[PDB]
Amino acid sequence: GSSGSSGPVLIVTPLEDQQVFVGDRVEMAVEVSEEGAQVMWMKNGVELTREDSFKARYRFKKDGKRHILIFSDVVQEDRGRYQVITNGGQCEAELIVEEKQ
Repeated sequence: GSSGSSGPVLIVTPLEDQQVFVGDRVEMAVEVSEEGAQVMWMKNGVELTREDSFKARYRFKKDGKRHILIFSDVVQEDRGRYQVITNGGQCEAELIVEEKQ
């Protein structure tokens, strides 16, 4: 925006390997160093655009310096590598999705 305040956005608390089962509640939260951060999520090398995506079922939640990614429904196909990238820092995680009994 206008000339006011700029700077890199370092990831205080990045993502971490999560072990869940198909059909559960997954919440990928991340702590940043700036509230209004333009953090971008990437899966298997795909920029998770923030536009009309009827296909997807996940919801975006911005709580200031924290970005959560709820997954109403998760499946084995959802298991990948969520690489978080920002204008200051980046990270990666491994979502382990296993089948139910």
